[PDB]
Amino acid sequence: EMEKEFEQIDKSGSWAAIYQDIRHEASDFPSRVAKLPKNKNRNRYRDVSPFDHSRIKLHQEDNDYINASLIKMEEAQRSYILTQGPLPNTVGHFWEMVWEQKSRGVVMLNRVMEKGSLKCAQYWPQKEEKEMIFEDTNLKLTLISEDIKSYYTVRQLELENLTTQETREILHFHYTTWPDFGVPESPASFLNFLFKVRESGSLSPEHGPVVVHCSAGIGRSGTFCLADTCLLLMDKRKDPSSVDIKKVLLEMRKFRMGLIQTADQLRFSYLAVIEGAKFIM
Ligand SMILES: CNCc1cccc(Cl)c1
Repeated sequence: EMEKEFEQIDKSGSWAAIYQDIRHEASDFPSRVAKLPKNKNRNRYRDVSPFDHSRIKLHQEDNDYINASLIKMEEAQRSYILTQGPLPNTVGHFWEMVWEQKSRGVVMLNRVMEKGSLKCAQYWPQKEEKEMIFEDTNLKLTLISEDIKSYYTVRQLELENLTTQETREILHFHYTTWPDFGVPESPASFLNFLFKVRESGSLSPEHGPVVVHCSAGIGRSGTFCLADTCLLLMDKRKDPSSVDIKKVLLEMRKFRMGLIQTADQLRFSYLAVIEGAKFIM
């Protein structure tokens, strides 16, 4: 059981060591499309690339590339698209992907500015009466409503395909209180946020996969889909303590490199799952 595994690693301070075994065991697949010179300005970080086998393809004949990966967790019946925070030049591609994949929710785990630098383009409207038009992908985005709470904001957005005049409602779940350095002290507000995303229907199989991002789409984004998947597995299995968080992480790393960036994020993931396990129990 992971509660006991937690105490062992914690009392022995072995988090950096566990984390290095995961780094060592992790899959390595080609990412040739990401490294093409025509895609250099579609990547926020030169060392964070989608694998060719799991990459999301845009339906535009010109250049189908976006820094985004489909993570398919077969046993849990959960899919996620993990992507980087959009760049000034990829905001149109981002919304095209949301449209093409029939996503119902976008989960954002960063602030636009952190540590005095921009981590993400402002890719949604700030006011009802000032909609955004993405001329390159022929989409219009309107803010419908905004519910600001202490730890997160939920926004209802309307996405309109200007080509076909179809409209969809998108929910934007913005976790606003992840600290600039390290991880939250307590996983309580992160769990509350994760249960709010679940309650919306955004993670349900009747929609396309949820889009999850932070700045690179590997660290905080990783923690989100690791916690969700592990809790769902502990609710599906005969024996919930058969769920090994290290195994689940390695399965997710087949689909996108580098998920969980630090030993601190790994510790936090255990804590979130343990406490989320305490919940529902
Ligand atoms: C939802 N996962 C928590 C858990 C742990 C152990 C047993 C059950 Cl039914 C659920």
